[PDB]
Amino acid sequence: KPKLHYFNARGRMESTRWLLAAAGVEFEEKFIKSAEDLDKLRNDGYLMFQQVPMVEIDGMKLVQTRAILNYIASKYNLYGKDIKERALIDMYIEGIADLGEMILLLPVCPPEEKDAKLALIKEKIKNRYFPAFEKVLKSHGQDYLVGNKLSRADIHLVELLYYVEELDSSLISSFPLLKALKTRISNLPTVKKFLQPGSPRKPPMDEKSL
Amino acid sequence: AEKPKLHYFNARGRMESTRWLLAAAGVEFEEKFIKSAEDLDKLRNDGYLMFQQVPMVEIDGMKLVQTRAILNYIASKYNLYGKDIKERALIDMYIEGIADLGEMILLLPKDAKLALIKEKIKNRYFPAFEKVLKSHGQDYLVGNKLSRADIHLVELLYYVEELDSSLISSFPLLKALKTRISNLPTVKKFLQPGSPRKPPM
Repeated sequence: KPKLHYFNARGRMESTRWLLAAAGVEFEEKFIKSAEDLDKLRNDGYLMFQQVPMVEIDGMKLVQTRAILNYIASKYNLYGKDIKERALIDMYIEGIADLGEMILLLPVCPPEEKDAKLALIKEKIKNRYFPAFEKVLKSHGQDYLVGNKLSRADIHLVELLYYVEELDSSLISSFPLLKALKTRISNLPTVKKFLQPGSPRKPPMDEKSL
Repeated sequence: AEKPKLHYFNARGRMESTRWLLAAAGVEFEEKFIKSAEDLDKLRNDGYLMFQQVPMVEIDGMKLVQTRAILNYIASKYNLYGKDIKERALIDMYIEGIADLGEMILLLPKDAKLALIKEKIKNRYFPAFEKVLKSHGQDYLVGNKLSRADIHLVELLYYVEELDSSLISSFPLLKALKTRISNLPTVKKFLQPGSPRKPPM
């Protein structure tokens, strides 16, 4: 059972929780509560770079979000079937991670910059990223982003749709195929269970958790 | 067949890691340099940039954007991405740490930021890779075989030297890796003048 080392928050660990849940993989989380508990991990040599996310899986102590995700995606066959399919997936999810990164860092923006930053996020959502993924879906007409089969690209994108909805439920309104992808993936058995109350899914980051 | 075409600007930027990787693999490539804001807009309106950005690389019938999608495909095609899923995890863990440090350096272009770059090099990143090389005592970071981790790290070793030549001095195995990799024939060519390798900006 994979053991997830982070703090009790979405942060850089949430996308891993989503991906494991969608693959129907149960995991334990060992929450950090203190600088004390983080230094315990560092001193015990558990963090190659002195950083979390860290995941204990299959004998390894994997740090770096993208090392974790790439490994979970291959293990459970959500990475496509060849390196040309992995290149489409990689191009998609790196666009997603670029937008996700902007959203993840909004609350820590300097207060005088937050209005512009959020404005920018919305402009790129509407003009850059959502048209890109809508055009992909319109291009093959299939139910999945790559290979007409479920992959990490669908999981990562739908996860981001939920965060855009939290920011502005109007932004997806002009994108019908993204809408239909959000509902179809949400109603996959493992994803629907993860979205239901009492799962490991984490809330938005309020102030005290901040 | 057609050799890959790199669409970027005439600078290191986010394309240099791809220049190093193709060259160390011994793959010849062309560069179509973006010289104006009008050149970027033509690539957009032609539909060549999924997210309207460069780096973009035309290879094997695709126009791949995002540095990491490009690198992942090239590393796999030319057998520089480990032999199994577990070796990939080690490589990925290593190279993403290198990316984190490379990212700070790439965006320096201050004294406050550079002072922090230097401290994290001496006490976080350089010890981490030295530990990996001491742990197994082999010539390459992963699997006792040249991999993209070695290429990406040694390229960064070069940029750290540009910033402060003393930062490597307490790390002998990083020094040795730098020498061995730089002496591989494809990398030694790429390091010689007149290669696509790009100067500091």
